[PDB]
Amino acid sequence: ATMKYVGSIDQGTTSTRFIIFDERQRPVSVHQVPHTQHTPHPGWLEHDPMEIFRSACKCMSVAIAKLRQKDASFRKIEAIGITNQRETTVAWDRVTKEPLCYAPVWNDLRTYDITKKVTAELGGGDSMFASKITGLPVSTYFAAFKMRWMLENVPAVADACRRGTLCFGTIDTWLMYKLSGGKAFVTDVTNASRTFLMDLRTRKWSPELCEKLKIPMETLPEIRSNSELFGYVETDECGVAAALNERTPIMGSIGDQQSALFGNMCFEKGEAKNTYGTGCFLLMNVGEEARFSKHGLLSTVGFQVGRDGPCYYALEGAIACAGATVEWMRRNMNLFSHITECEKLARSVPGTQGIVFVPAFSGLLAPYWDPSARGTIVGMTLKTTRAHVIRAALQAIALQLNDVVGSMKRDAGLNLSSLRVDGGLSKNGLLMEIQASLLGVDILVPSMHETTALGAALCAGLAAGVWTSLEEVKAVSRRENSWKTVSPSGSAMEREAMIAEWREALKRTKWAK
Amino acid sequence: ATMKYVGSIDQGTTSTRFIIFDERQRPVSVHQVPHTQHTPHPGWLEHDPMEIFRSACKCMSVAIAKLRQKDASFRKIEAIGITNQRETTVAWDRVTKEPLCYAPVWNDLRTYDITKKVTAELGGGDSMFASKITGLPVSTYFAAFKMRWMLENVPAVADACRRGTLCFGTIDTWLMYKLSGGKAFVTDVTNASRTFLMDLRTRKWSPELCEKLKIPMETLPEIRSNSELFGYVETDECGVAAALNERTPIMGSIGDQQSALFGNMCFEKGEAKNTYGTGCFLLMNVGEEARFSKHGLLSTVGFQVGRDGPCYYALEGAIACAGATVEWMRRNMNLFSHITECEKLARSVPGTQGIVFVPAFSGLLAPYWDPSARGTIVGMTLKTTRAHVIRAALQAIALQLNDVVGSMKRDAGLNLSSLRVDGGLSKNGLLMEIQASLLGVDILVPSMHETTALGAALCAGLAAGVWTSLEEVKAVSRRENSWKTVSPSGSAMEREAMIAEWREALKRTKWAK
Ligand SMILES: COc1ccc(N2CCN(Cc3cc(=O)oc4c(O)c(O)ccc34)CC2)cc1
Ligand SMILES: COc1ccc(N2CCN(Cc3cc(=O)oc4c(O)c(O)ccc34)CC2)cc1
Repeated sequence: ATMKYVGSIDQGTTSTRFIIFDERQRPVSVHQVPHTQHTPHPGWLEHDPMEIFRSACKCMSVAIAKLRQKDASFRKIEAIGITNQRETTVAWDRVTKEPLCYAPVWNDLRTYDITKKVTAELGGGDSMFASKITGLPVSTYFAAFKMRWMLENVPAVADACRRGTLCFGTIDTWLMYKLSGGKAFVTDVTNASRTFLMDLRTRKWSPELCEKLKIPMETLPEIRSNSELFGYVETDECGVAAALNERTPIMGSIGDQQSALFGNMCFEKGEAKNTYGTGCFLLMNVGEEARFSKHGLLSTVGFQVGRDGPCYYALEGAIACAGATVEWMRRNMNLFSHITECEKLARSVPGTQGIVFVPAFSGLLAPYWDPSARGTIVGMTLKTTRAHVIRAALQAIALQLNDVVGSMKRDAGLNLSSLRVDGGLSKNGLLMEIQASLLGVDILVPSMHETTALGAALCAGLAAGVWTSLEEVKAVSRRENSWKTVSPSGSAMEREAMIAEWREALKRTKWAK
Repeated sequence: ATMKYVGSIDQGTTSTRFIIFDERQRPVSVHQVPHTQHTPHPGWLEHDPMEIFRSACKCMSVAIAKLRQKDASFRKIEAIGITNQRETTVAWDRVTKEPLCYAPVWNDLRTYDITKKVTAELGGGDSMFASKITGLPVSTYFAAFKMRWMLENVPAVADACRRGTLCFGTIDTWLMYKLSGGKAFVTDVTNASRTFLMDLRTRKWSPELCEKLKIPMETLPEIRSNSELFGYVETDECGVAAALNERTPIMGSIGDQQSALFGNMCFEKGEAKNTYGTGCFLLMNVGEEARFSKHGLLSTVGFQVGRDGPCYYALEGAIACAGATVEWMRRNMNLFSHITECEKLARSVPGTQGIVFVPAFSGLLAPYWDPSARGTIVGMTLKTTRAHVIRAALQAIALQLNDVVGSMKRDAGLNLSSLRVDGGLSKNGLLMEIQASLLGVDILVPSMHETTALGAALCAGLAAGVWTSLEEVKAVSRRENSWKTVSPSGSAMEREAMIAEWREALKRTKWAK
């Protein structure tokens, strides 16, 4: 009696959404709203920040109204958590309260030249140079390099630089700013770790690097953890604070790939998960010891729950074309019309019958970092149908995530215990079979699959205390949200003929330049 | 001063047909009769000699019956030429006049063992040991290795040799034997050239080679030209003497591919034909004295008109997967369904935007002789589509020719003046234009696309004086029969780029064993 609810804003790359969870851990209201994907010249990608905040508020109030429709006693939400696309960086004015320009997105490639200035000059040829600090190579992806491009290239931004009006944030910062009404100006540690400006081990700003990299430290917010006060919601954008009825607090903020880690319950070391948006991200919890490169791979914050409380670390690898690849074979190549034709065409053959397909359309980017690798297929005979190609594309995804976990077993010094998985592609029986084989671990597939949203809610649910122990959290997720589970069923030298084929094919992929 | 008709028996691998041509090189009547493809053990292929003979006789009768039924001017046939599938070998008995067994076909692999034994035990391990006499490497194709194999496995054949009675013949010789009711036992120079028992420089049976391979020369027929009197028709095997009415001389005989060359009017040094069927066969006329190859190509007789008459020689290259690759795309891969769409989709993109597709399913048969080559695609992005892949296949078919033509130009010491085409894939104008642009010569396409049977008919009509010379034959064609014409039309820097991409792609094809 007296049912409690926490809210979460999943701000993504192509859309925004808000998801109300109960105390039993169920999404009970949801609403989605897209924003525009602006592409000036090839490789660029911008989002309108106002569009994002407007999206977030419409999600909010429409979701809240729907919960009332099905529970008329719902008076308020205890707290709101955030989670978001990371690296995407916003530029804004402190008293204009508003974007000086569109926000360049994580996978934009406008920063190409600025990356080479830095990796040559500041990095003395070594891209890794800053990596026992940031936990990251130098790339076009991370925040600081966007910040530069914006200080260099934008009339308004360079103008505001000097006048002391220039705030910079990741989307988590920018949401939490306008939501509170200009009141809050903070970031959580996981988001912070993406900026190329944080010290991974102290979880504090790196004044050597801000200075070395020519970004005025006063543009940055105060780092906090993922599970504490951040601001309050005081705005009426799309009737947002009126619909909340009480003043509700913001008590979770967390980067998206780490939000999926937390909400899949990967609290203990050697626990990992794999998300499928377009590509992939694989994240393993490594314990409290910050781990570092041997190959490439990323060192990042997993989650620090609470005021200076226990912090947890992780390694991160990407596959760049995963759900994309299945869609490419359909829309571009006409290999099959309907979605479940793919899964049944793959089953209609015993195996690849010789061939390998390396779905490296836009370079190769898990332990092997060849950006000249292109999409290649080798070993085809006249006895090769689309069924073999579809299966080979599936094998390839798992053969990459194999190489990734191998690298994780090295760098982390641990073994991979569990691997929970989630997305468009985790609803595919045959991949979670193959992958479970080639890696040789159980694989868990959650029936409450909204786990990235769940992550943030939990953070705010802990801070406000709808749950208090991670045992409580984990015990509800056992007594409620069903796992399906998938064992391995493939013999050591089936697996070694498949990797030997794989490593032989990888050699033939180098193409561009 | 009445209308005159030459007929052509065109005896092919899957089928036999008789075309009747008039004095304007118009095919004006045609029947076709298939024959049965017997295959005992995998990779064997074997035809029935008497069944092949009956088709030729039914084709004759029916075409003739249909012709007078619709040409009141048609009185008789002035002569008959024969064109045939080439290396295929028949053993029959002089007394019984009946085959001692079935006929092993050009692409049959039962000569594999013999082919290793002959390369090892007589060419020290060099397969080209006899190439300066025969024009040919040791391979499973050629007639002598089929003749030998029959002595070594078929007891009735060794039997016959002993008793004095045995004949071996290629199909031209066999047809011409039974068409004569056993009176003529002769073979033309072009067919003789594919036995591996003829000396190219003399065009006589090589006593050296017969001795070494241990085929007695009593089992071989008399070598004659392509155009002269071979015999008359004296059988009533499907009322063919009845249908024919008159005495009708057999005055033309020529191997199919050389029939094509001749029927495309390629009478000069540096003229070529490519037949775009399932695979490709290219034959250039190299001139009046042989040229030998250092690229794996075959030297061969092109044609020779008149007993003791000028003999023109040729180089020959093949490629293995042309129309087959189209078929594969369509029916193993579903990149389209209806034939017309292939060229409509290739046409729908400016080029291949970076990709190469080597359709090397059963290896590389052109002048780079890798059988570990397998089908590869390289260079795909998410902007790649079946349109591109398809165009890329056409490009590939075009790049192998270009490379084959190259070899021949080196070995022959001449430029290609002009390329005539035929075969189904000749009705794809996009391939044809990619092909002229690559080669920088116009490409000629005959509207009357019955060139293989026309070759046989010309030889027959020259010897009967229907036509009186090679300037006449070429004039009657130019006047009476239309010719499409396709001129080069692309930058020579796009040309270089494709060849460069082709070359890089080749270097990635290697997969088998
Ligand atoms: C010039 O040669 C190169 C040197 C370094 C790189 N990298 C830069 C991009 N970075 C991609 C990346 C890998 C990954 O494992 O996770 C990522 C990730 O999680 C992101 O959010 C963004 C980018 C990556 C890999 C190393 C590429 C080419
Ligand atoms: C690198 O060492 C070699 C590898 C293969 C060969 N071959 C040359 C003969 N070739 C057969 C062949 C080639 C061709 O270009 O056209 C042919 C052809 O037109 C036929 O009718 C039959 C056989 C061939 C297959 C094996 C020779 C040397």
